[PDB]
Amino acid sequence: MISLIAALAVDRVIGMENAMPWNLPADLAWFKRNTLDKPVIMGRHTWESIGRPLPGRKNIILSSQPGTDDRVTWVKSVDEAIAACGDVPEIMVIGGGRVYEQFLPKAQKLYLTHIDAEVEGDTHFPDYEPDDWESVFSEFHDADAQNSHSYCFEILERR
Ligand SMILES: Nc1nc(=O)c2nc(CNc3ccc(C(=O)N[C@@H](CCC(=O)O)C(=O)O)cc3)cnc2[nH]1
Ligand SMILES: [Ca+2]
Ligand SMILES: [Cl-]
Ligand SMILES: [Cl-]
Ligand SMILES: [Cl-]
Repeated sequence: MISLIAALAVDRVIGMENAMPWNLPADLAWFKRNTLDKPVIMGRHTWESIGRPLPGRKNIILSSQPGTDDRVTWVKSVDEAIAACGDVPEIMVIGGGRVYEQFLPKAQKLYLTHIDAEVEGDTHFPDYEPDDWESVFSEFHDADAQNSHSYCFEILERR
């Protein structure tokens, strides 16, 4: 099964010209909880944003240009990315925009963090149809001493 995991500001904003203007360690802990010991597929801009390989996960970079880091796996097609995951119960697609757009039709599950932030977006999560998805988990949190915005965790399963 292929799953997508993303953090969405209002209007499904996922990326901006520069780093996103929030500080959400609790969302990064949720990201880690749901990706640990699973292969993760990402695009090159997300790879640069993270800075280093994500620990405890097989890091696969989908890109048309050859790779510039030996600590991860570089693939050039969606099918090569999936084959590089081997035989695993769940593949995690972690963005960004174009990578979400390519993997959404194959995905059966979405892990979404909805962030109460009004920002002008550079890239957006795909306009999925909520009629077509079933929320099986939702958990709301206010901003606090460590987290700058209110956020809601959601898991959605393809109806
Ligand atoms: N829910 C969600 N939130 C995100 O911030 C997110 N970010 C990306 C792309 N960007 C990033 C940026 C940083 C890290 C990261 O550093 N994660 C660490 C935990 C952070 C920490 O320990 O300080 C990890 O080990 O997973 C992951 C993805 C893709 N899907 C997401 N999904
Ligand atoms: Ca429900
Ligand atoms: Cl968590
Ligand atoms: Cl990307
Ligand atoms: Cl629902």
